[PDB]
Amino acid sequence: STGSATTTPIDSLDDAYITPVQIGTPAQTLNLDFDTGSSDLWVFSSETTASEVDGQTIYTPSKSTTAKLLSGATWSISYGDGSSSSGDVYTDTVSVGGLTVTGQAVESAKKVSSSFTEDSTIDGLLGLAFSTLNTVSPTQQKTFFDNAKASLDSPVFTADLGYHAPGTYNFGFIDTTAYTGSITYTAVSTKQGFWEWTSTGYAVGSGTFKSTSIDGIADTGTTLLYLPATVVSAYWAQVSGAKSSSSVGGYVFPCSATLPSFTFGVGSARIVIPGDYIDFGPISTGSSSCFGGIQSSAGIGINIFGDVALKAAFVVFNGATTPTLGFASK
Repeated sequence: STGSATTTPIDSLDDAYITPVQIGTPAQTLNLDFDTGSSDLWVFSSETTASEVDGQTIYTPSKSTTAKLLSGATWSISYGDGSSSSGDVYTDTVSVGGLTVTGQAVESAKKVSSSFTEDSTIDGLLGLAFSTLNTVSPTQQKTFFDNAKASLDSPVFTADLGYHAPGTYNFGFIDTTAYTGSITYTAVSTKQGFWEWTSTGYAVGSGTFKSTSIDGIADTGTTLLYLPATVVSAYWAQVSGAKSSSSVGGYVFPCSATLPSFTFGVGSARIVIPGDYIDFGPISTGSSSCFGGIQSSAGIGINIFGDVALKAAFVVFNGATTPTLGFASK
């Protein structure tokens, strides 16, 4: 089997991407944030505290003939941005782009933090990291991909995120028309439960490539590119007037600037992030200070190849017995 679904930016900045997901019988379609940095499929639901719902579409298990309470199971998750959610668990039929999993754990939120409530466009998350990170207790649950894997034509999924445009998540096949040149594969460590890999270096604009190992995670659920302070300083030094602002929470730059590109290495291959992808616009409405899309990972504890990086590539998440990651230009 295979599946193919379009993923759409939630706003004009590509802050996140939503993908329609069919849950239950008859189908309830919710727009979920596919997150290769976590491993829970959770949804706004008929159980979510009413004051914490503001415009989201909810899953109502009582209206699904295939829903079953997973008795005694609870979940609770905290994300890198400080947001969180928790609740109980149903199993139900879940389909993505024509690919169906029966008996998928659907984590029903009883509580969500303010960031989720305030984002009316995201009805929940669909985790695509390794199932070892799944938070369901006392019986850990598998991700949608892990459940689907044995049925897939090939044990892979691909992320093809757009810049200010829709893109695609495919399951079970590699669309050879969706990228240019060849795909370069690189080793993955699953030791922390992430799609963790080591970039071979970077360049700023038209500058020379610096060969240096940068361990980080491929994370579709993180907006920006978070890299070591040395690398980030080297980038922003090439933008007149750019500075790190503790009051704003990162690097800002004059909105009048033209940003240089940023290149990262994948083995001997190179992925170029155009300068425009690094512009996250005014820090507040009408400001002439703009927020940067490359930020320091210092104090996160891990480097994160988030959407800024991933959307510059066609990315293969190879879930074979020995997982790997592939990157191609597009």
